[PDB]
Amino acid sequence: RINTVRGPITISEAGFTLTHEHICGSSAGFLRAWPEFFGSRAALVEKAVRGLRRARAAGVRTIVDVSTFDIGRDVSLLAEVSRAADVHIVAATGLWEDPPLSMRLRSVEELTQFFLREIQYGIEDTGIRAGIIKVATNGKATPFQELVLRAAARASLATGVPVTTHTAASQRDGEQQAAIFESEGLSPSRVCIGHSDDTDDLSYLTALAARGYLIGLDGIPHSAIGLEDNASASALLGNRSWQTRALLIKALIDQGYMKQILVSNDWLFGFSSYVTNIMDVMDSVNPDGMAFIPLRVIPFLREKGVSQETLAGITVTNPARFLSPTLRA
Amino acid sequence: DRINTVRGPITISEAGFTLTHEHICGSSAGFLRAWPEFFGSRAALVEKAVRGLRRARAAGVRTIVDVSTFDIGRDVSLLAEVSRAADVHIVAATGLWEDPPLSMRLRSVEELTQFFLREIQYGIEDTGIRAGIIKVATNGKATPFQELVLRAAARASLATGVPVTTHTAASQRDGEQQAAIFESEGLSPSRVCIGHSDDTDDLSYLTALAARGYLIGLDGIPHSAIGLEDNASASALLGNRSWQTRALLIKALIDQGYMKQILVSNDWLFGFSSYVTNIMDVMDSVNPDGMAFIPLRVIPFLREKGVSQETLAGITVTNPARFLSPT
Ligand SMILES: [Zn+2]
Ligand SMILES: [Zn+2]
Ligand SMILES: [Zn+2]
Ligand SMILES: [Zn+2]
Ligand SMILES: [Zn+2]
Repeated sequence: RINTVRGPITISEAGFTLTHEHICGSSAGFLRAWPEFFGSRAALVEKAVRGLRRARAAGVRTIVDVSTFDIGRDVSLLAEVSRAADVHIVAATGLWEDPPLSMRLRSVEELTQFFLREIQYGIEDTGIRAGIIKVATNGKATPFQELVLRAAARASLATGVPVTTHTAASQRDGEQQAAIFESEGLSPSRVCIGHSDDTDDLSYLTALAARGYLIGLDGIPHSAIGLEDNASASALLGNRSWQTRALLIKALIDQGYMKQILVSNDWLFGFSSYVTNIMDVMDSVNPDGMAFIPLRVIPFLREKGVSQETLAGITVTNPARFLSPTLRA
Repeated sequence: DRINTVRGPITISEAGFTLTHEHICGSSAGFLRAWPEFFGSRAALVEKAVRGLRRARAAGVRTIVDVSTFDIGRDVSLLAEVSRAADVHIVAATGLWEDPPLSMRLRSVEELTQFFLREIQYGIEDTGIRAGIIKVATNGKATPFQELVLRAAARASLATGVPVTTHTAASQRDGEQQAAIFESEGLSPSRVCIGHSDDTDDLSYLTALAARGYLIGLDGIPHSAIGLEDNASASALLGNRSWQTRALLIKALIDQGYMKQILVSNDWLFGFSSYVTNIMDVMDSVNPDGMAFIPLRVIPFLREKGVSQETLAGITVTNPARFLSPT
């Protein structure tokens, strides 16, 4: 079994799983302190329920919400939307790139305890346990990010839960990350190196994949084509097309790495940790939201000659093996 | 007529002896809820703070102003609980301090104004508890975002009458830049307390600010790492000036004619996660009296220097009431 925001589910009930998504990309405490930023808490809920229902109609059964503490994860929000949409949501622990002082001053042992708490005991006072550990680098790891990476490995080794990562793909961050994880004795098959579709460097991806890493091609609909006059949207989403990102999926399949691929949208229904209009801009580019993978990417790859079975492997089996907790150390 | 507290509105006269710069818990947004075991447990933090506030109350404190912002991890439901159980009024704060997350740092002056106004006029989170003060911060020259926060604070104060209180690097004379920015928004100096002003010995800095009508926050009196010289992290944070040195600035400002503009406090806390792990224990080892330090230690030390009880009642009762009463 895998832990979700509504309790444990069996591996087979996870079905078509999006491995890197967010209900709401925010900051710790922010959604409760200033819900009017999002219209209201009720408006965000409804928005997210409609978006998940759209993904569900397109075949999605589970999403992994990789929002950490410092992404302003609100597991009570996740539970409410999961119940109303009847889509499974796996919650995350870990730290992303905006830790407050109370986190940044912590030792590797302290961070370890924090992640274990969220995995073994629960998040806040909800009883909801995390099913994945999320970490981040944006180039060379800061000394604090290193501690975060080792604490994550240590927590993964003790619990069986997988690790997923945020990278600056163009800086090949995956290489440093792997080296740190391997230094802690963590198996590559329990690690997804994320935002790997942000780069066209196939030889970086294939080398990681040959090592047993999972390759997170998780931002397929991220693109500022048509929004070139909007510098903030362009900076965030990139000027590479969704088609270009999607052809990475095909390229890895073609080089023999199907079993190392994970795909997602990296979408959200609210977004406060960037410029004020950004969610509206993103919505105008990709109204399908989280349904983009099933409605757009799958048809595109099928007509390129990727089989239905290969795609079910990537979207159902590959996530099931990743999320299934392995034996404790 | 009325000051907002975590238990609702009170009249001015109910405030009594007020500590104007305190914290129940120095932390970070969301942290107390996500990792209460950092503090032993939520229950232990509660019990610690209630005992500490009861001790201050027995020493004569009737109100504290908890200047913990959102990014100090202010938990108003915690403030409410400890206030109720210690029968000490607590005034809560809006504003922002030096550790805003991205969701705050990306906001415009207009957005931030709307946030501070919400916490004052509507309530904090979903609790209906309204802030009675706005807290801001610089540590030397203001960053561009800190300039926005200063301006939004002035605008929020101008709309509501609630006062503004500040964190400074006093030795970089931050109060001058803070004052410059506030006055460019049309804020009256009498609505502003320039805090951590006991961190400097430059009396001419303080008296020039006080001569323009600013309140002077001598708010860290018991902060001292005297006897803790082998502890780099405590020394860096608490400094090596004695409490008596800090308290003597209270007297120096009385002697210079500024008794009506002095605000005194401990800047104490009952939990502390936003620094090194041991720090609350280290701080408790040097000031076991906690928030009772002003009434039990500073008041008698000033009385023996020849400060009258009348002057002390003015500083600890009259000044905070005039400062907190909305205009
Ligand atoms: Zn990311
Ligand atoms: Zn993401
Ligand atoms: Zn195929
Ligand atoms: Zn301060
Ligand atoms: Zn303080």
